[PDB]
Amino acid sequence: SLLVKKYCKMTTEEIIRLCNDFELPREVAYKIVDEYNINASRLVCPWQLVCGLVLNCTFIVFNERRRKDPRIDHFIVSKMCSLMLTSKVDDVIECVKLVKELIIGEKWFRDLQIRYDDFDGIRYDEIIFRKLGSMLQTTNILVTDDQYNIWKKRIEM
DNA sequence: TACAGATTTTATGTTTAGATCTTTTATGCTTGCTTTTCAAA
Repeated sequence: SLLVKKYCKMTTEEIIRLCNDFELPREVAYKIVDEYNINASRLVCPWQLVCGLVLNCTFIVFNERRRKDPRIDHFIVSKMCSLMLTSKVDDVIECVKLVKELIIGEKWFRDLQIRYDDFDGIRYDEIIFRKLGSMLQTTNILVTDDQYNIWKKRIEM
């Protein structure tokens, strides 16, 4: 496993290669890199921070494709369990929920969540009614309209 | 206007809620000293 390794010498190009393995554009990848540099030391296992940062941005950037296909989540989790050479899927979840606590308040994470409309996996137009306690909020009980149209196309083909 | 009755005035007692002030005791900072685990050789 790469999450047990302590005090590793990370070049600046390995993080860009790991970000390009998850199709992150240049701004978010450079922000992950800069987030690594300002906490370069004070670090125990760099791979845990980089892995949590990359997957935390991955669920934000690709949140449109994660609502349509729930398999994408397992798929990306497994690519990660791989690039970290680990067979335990709870270590990756521990990594992302430990990195989320260090990134939940910054300005750039705020800009990313605003621009891709992520807000812990929710649109703003739903989360304002979850926070208000609306009776008329959208319930995850009925199928999505576009998902139902996609299924109707799948049975038409 | 006289008057019985009802209410007000003056006067005091009973009980609870809270304020203030003092005295003794907990506690938080200072500073110097000893032990201990964690980020490099």
